[PDB]
Amino acid sequence: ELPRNLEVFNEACGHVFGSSFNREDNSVISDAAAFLFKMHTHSLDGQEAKVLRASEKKRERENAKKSRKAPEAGMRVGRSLILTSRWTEYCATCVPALGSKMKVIKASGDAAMIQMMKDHNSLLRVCVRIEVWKARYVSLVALDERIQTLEDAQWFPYLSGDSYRACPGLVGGYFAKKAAAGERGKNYKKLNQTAIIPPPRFLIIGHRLQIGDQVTLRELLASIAWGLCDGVLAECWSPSQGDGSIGVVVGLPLQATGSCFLVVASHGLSAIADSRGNTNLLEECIAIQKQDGVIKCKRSGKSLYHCLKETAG
Amino acid sequence: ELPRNLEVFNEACGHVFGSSFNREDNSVISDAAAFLFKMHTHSLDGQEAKVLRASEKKRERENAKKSRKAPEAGMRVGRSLILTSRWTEYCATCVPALGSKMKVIKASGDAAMIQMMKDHNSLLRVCVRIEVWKARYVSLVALDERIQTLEDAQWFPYLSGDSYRACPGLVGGYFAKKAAAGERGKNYKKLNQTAIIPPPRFLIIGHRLQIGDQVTLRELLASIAWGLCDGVLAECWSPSQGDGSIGVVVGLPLQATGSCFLVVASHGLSAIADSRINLLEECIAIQKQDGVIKCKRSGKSLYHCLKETAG
Amino acid sequence: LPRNLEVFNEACGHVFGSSFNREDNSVISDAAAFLFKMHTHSLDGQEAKVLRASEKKRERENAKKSRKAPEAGMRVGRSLILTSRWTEYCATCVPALGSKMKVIKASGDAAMIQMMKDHNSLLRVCVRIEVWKARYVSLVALDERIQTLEDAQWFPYLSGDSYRACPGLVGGYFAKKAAAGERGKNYKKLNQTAIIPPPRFLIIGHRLQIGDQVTLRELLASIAWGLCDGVLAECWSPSQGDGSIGVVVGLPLQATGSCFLVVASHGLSAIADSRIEGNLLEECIAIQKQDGVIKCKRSGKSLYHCLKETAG
Amino acid sequence: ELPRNLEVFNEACGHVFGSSFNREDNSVISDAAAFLFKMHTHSLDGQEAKVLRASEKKRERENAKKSRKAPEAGMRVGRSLILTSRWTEYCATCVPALGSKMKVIKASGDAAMIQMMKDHNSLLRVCVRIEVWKARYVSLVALDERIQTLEDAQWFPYLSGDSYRACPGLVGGYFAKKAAAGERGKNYKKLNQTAIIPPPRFLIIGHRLQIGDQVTLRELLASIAWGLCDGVLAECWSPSQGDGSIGVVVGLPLQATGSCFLVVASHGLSAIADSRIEGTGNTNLLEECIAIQKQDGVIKCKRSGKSLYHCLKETA
DNA sequence: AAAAAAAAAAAAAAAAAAAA
DNA sequence: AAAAAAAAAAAAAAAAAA
Repeated sequence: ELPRNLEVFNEACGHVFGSSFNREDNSVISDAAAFLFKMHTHSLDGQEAKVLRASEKKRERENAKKSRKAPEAGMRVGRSLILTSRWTEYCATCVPALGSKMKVIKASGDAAMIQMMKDHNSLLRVCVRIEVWKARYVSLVALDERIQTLEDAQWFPYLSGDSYRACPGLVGGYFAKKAAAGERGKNYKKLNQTAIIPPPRFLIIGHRLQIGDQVTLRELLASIAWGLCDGVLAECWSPSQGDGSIGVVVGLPLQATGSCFLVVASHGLSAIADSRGNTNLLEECIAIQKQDGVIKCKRSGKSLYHCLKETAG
Repeated sequence: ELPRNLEVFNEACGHVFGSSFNREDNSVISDAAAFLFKMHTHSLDGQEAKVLRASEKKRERENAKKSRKAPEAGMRVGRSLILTSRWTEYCATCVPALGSKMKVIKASGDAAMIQMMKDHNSLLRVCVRIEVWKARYVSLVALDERIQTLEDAQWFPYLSGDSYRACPGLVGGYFAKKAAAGERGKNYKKLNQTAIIPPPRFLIIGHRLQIGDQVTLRELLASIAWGLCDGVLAECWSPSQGDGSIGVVVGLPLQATGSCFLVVASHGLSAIADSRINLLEECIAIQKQDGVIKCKRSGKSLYHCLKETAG
Repeated sequence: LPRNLEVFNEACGHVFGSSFNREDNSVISDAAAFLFKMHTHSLDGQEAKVLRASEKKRERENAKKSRKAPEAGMRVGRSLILTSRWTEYCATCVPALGSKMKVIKASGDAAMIQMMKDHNSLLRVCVRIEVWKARYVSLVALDERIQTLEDAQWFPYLSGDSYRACPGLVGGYFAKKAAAGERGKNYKKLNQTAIIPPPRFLIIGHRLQIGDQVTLRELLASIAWGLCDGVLAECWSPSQGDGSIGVVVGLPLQATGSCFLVVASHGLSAIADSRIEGNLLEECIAIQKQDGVIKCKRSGKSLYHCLKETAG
Repeated sequence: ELPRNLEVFNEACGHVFGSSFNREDNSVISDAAAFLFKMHTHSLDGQEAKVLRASEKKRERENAKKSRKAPEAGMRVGRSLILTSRWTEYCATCVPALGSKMKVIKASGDAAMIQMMKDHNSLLRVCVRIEVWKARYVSLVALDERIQTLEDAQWFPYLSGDSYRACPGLVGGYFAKKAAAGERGKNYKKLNQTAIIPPPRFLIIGHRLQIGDQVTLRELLASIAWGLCDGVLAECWSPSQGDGSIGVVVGLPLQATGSCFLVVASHGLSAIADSRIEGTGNTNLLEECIAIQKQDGVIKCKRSGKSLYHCLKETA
């Protein structure tokens, strides 16, 4: 009925949170996904330490983490999630042992082990996507102090190393900065900061975001952009005739590509980083694909977070 | 009627330095503050050894410090401070034992011990504020060699770990950099290199800095900024009749809003450094007796401005 | 004509019959590419590159070897048709896979040595033609590998054989590696903008010169590429009704270029350019004309964008 | 008679190059030092391969290196250096095995092994210094294409990873770039680009560069600066009364102390990486000074405003 | 505000520790 | 000048690699 990824995510969430997992709230799904991701990187207290090439301080931190008691059952997580007594069984069963690699499992040849590893990787990917989406949603109302210049804002979102490894094409941060600065291999992916990510309640059902869906302005905006993208993207929403909290998606932005403006030095010339302004820099236009067709909407010239705050005024 | 914070420091300084402690000389107050800070941090000779996890060299240094003869009455600390015979009693009775933690003091329930611990903590905060002000004052005429590039200049003042542990919001340095390069949370504080610190002679008596109070140019400049800040801040000081190295404050700069107005390039649009928006035309907001005014930046560091205007 | 061009002309004739037009850039480029593939044993039914090939590479080489070879009359490009003689040529002139000049020299066979030298010259000519075609293509559509000036510095990006044949002109990954290798007498500096006559001029030894009828795109490709400065367009003047034909009025200098930086040291201030001391869009290029060198102000836009705007 | 480092370098060069090692030429000493460095890093053909964490291409390259025959006795290196028949014995004896670490040897406790490891470390450092000096000397007459902007020139000289590991305080390149960009630990060292490196003929003798020494202009300049440094440094040379090709050193430049023209942002203002440049002035830039310590005393010499390489070319 | 908690008597170059 | 060597055929998601 559903692909492997969504099926495994639903199974894991149901097993670990029992009946307390709501399937129609973005925050609850996000909390469940974040908790599950924590459960799969060997980061929770009482899990195997990371000491392969750990510095003395890292050795101490990992030893302290290992010594500390693991989370107990019946524990409240997030706002409306309560662990079930059988979460330990799922953790012991479906969680690969620390250091597990696909090469070793394939050499062993165990079909069950291979399937469990595939499910683990798929759940990692789905939870990383949900966590990036929730990061976008948070940035729509609460600015991050770390981001202070376009040079820093270029690497948003800031996420842990395992998050970068799972989805290098979507997750930025320190690891993405190092990868971009270092040698670029065959597996290098450029940080597609504004990739489309369906909301949590759709990302676990497979219903791809599209026109006609009934969604809130904040959730749609965090899906298609983040806190510091231009406010013109707000045009992609239309309030409904009812309460107005949940509207309808009318159109989605289109990703422009190409058209480099560099001019390499030759015959005694000097390089030009950008050939280009004020009039076009301010107004500008963005291509929004609607049901009727593509429309060029002039950019509002302001941050999305500022636009949302002003509208809330 | 001074707050307990300043009362504790005044009493300690009196007990430790007799009449030699002048409450009107900034250098003397600073020397006494540093002395009290090193005493209450267990760094004076003959004090307990920091050998909880000391390395070989650090273990040897701590053992030598413990073995070394402790300071005696009549010792000269600075230029115009002399220890008294009561300093030994003050250290024995007021300084908490090495490694003492407020958890154990609260668990014991002794009200006197809790009061002593609170007094020690407040005294450390006061002495750290005074030390930060002294670092700002010194850097107005002689810059730290560790400051070579904007990255290094972003972390002034460079004070030891204990100082940062006392007032995280003011002291920069290696520990501030480490905290910056580590985890962040509610308990995390931001280094405010230009947070207003009243001068020592004004700090220990509770007098807040305000327009119209007699101060020196260096005093105000260190009390509102440091050596490498834009020279425009010098406008906050105006000499009196005949100057005489003493003037008056005419304003106090306002702080910058932390709101970020960036708009990152996306979907083909062009990135904007400031949605609201020349470099030498920027203005600072000064709160004067009348109201807020805008003063154009000078473009030169206070250190260089003082060097050039010295003669 | 020099043997370097004579070998290419003879091979092209023997392979393509009379269909090999010698006055069209596209036809010559297609023929050169086909000959380069033939002499690299990259065609169907040719040898297999299995010295150290990995499992998948080994399998693909085996499949290519087993795959049927091209037959006479095959249509290559748009206006080139193979001749039955080509096989014989491919049987004789093409060196066996893995043959090294050391073994040929040790053998002492004069015929084999001459064949190897002819093969090397043919490879050099084919690589030059491929570089010109790459510039021509880049003049309309840009490769995505070039996003920053650092990546643009190594254009064109060609295989290792291309760099080996003509290290002076070809760049790519192998040129990047050689830059980090070491410096010596054999070391040749990359010249991204060397004057290469169009294929219709190269195979006949028609060195580009002022007064030669050439298309604007032809001249731009032969003396520049897509991302160069648009001011180079000053070197071409149209004719009656243009009609994609004009004339060369001048050529840019060979563009040696020296670095005039002065890095800060011992407290002195860094200088980004020694000459400028005492404006970014005011820079000018030197063009040698029939009369003398002239300074032409830069346009500030890449040649690609200039051409795109001119088209529409 | 001489420190440990110079003694071990002389011993190694004498053992490896026999009597063909000319002790009074810069180029010959540089070639010998570079060859010793390559031998001691296990990069000569016929030495252990580096495969601990090697990528497939690196594995192939190292396997090819291992398979190839090692250099034979009498092979010509550089210009006037010929290997002796006993170089293989020295390479096998004095070169620590690939992956050798000082911790393992210290745990073993073998005095001979510890001494050999210390000698290898010292020779690595001396050869790195010689090769850095030679890179400078080459930059005085042959520009580098890699250096197109001040950002790139900030990392000169470029050298291999082991070269950076041996002498982080002088060697730049990719590895210094990575260290600076990444976390800065307790062992981090800034690139002292223009440190004073006595010529290789003195660097192997211990005669520190100082006033009164007879040296060429090119060698002295490469010792106290590199290709793109300011031209005023040429004032540190005084042509002799004879031919004038080879002169004497009068004074050495002093690493400036006091230039802190930064202006950090505060109260909404913006940082200034350098006051003079942002001042939009040229008068100061043409009237700078450099503090040359001479025999009589310190002197302030006005900067010539042109690259050292260009000044050398124009003089010739 | 309450809580929690490394050659300018004392800040470059070379050495022993650590390790394109 | 020589030697040494979703615009029949260019993003998103999956199985390979990590």
